[PDB]
Amino acid sequence: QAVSKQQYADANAAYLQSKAAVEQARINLRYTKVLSPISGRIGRSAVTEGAL
Amino acid sequence: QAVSKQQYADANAAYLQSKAAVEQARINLRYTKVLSPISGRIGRSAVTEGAL
Repeated sequence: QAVSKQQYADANAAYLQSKAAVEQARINLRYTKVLSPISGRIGRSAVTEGAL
Repeated sequence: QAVSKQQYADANAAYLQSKAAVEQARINLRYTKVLSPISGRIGRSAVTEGAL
């Protein structure tokens, strides 16, 4: 009873939001490493080194 | 659980303080009417109207 159910709610609420954000952050970081969709023969690269 | 035991405590706390104050207020007010302790021949009022 040291704290209202509301407070604990708001708390666990933010906690979930965070846990969410981190997972999304993790995924984007991982993608800074583009990978090969399939096995095959790759050709000319349309994008150049250092392009946007 | 809508509110902490602490809050309800502080609440009921003030409530008691109030109830206390009122009772004391009541008593002082009551004492403003100076009544005679007994019946009989009273004498000179060794105190004049307006005097503290």
